Amino acid sequence: PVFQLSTNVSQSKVTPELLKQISSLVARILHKPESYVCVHVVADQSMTFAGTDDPCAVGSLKSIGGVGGSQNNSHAKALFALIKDHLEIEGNRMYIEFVDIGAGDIAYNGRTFA
Amino acid sequence: PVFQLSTNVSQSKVTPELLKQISSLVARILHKPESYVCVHVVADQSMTFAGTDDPCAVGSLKSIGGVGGSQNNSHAKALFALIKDHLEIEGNRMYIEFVDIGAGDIAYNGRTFA
Amino acid sequence: PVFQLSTNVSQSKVTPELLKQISSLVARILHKPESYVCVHVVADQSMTFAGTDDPCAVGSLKSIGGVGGSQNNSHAKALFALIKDHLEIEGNRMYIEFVDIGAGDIAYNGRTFA
Repeated sequence: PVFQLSTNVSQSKVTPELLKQISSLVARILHKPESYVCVHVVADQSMTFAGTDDPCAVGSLKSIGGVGGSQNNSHAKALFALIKDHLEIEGNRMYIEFVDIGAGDIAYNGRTFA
Repeated sequence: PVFQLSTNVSQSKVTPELLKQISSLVARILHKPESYVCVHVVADQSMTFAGTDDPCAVGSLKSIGGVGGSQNNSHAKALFALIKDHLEIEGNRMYIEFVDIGAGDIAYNGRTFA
Repeated sequence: PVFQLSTNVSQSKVTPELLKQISSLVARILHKPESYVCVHVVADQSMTFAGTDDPCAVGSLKSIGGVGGSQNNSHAKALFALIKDHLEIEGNRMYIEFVDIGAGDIAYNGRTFA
C-alpha cells in the first residue's frame, strides 16, 4: 500500500511526524500491516487548482484491494481530515485517487506477490 | 481532471502563467469546469529520453471520461503545442498518458463522486 | 515505455550514468527500442517505509504490453538488483508497480499510437 501526495504548501509543514501519522492511518484504513506501508509527500510544487495557486493537493492511495466503492468515502474523510489539520489544505482544493493494483503487477523485494 | 507533467527543463520556464494556460486548455479539451481542474508541473528533474539528458517530458491527464479514443489524438496535439512553445520540448521526446478514472475512485472534499 | 522512481536517498547517488544504465536495462527487459525509453528518477524525497525514514523507494514501469504476469518477476529481480547496487536501497523497502497502457491512451509527438 502506497500513499503519495503532491502539494504547493511549504516543506516546512511536512514534518517526519506527519509522514508517520499518515503511515499509521493508511495501515488502519486499509487493514494491512504498517510494515508494508510506503508514504511519499512532496511539497512546494508548482500547482494550480481552479486556476489559482492557493494551497492545493493531489494524492493517490494504491493497494491490492481495500480501495473499491463506498469504503473509499470513509477513507477519504479521514485522509482529508488529517491533511488539512497539518497542511491547512481546504477539502475543495484537494483530490485523492484510489487505485486497485493486481498482485502480479507490484514487486516487493525483487518478486511480485502473485 | 488532473494534468501532471515532469520535465528536465529549468523551473525558470514554468511560470505561474504557464500553469494558468494549461489549466484553461485542460478545461476546454475535457469540456469540464475549470473550477475542478488541477495542474502540477515539475521542473529540473533527472530524466533521460532515448538514452540522453536533452529536454524531455512525461505527463498524464486523468479524468472521469473524456480520455478515450481518437479524442485523445486531438487533445494531444493541443497539449504538445502548448508545451513546446513554452518549454521548448520537441514532440519526439515527450509522452502524455491519458487515464480514465472511475467516479468511485476519486475523492474531492472528503467524498467520492459516486 | 516509462520508468519512474522516487527515493529518499541523496541526489548525489543519482548520476546521469545511473539514468543511462536504467534506460538500457528497461529497453532490454521490455524488448523495445531504447529510442522510446524515458527514465525519471527523483531523489531526496520525504518518504517513509514501514513507519521509518530509512532509505526506500517506490517506482513504476509503464508500457504497452511486456508488463503482465511472471515476466514481471524476472524484470523485478533485475531492476531491484540495479537499484540497490547504485542507491543502496534494500529490497524489503522498495515497491515497483507494473502498469499496462493501451495504445490509444498514450501520445507521442502529438498523436496516440492507436
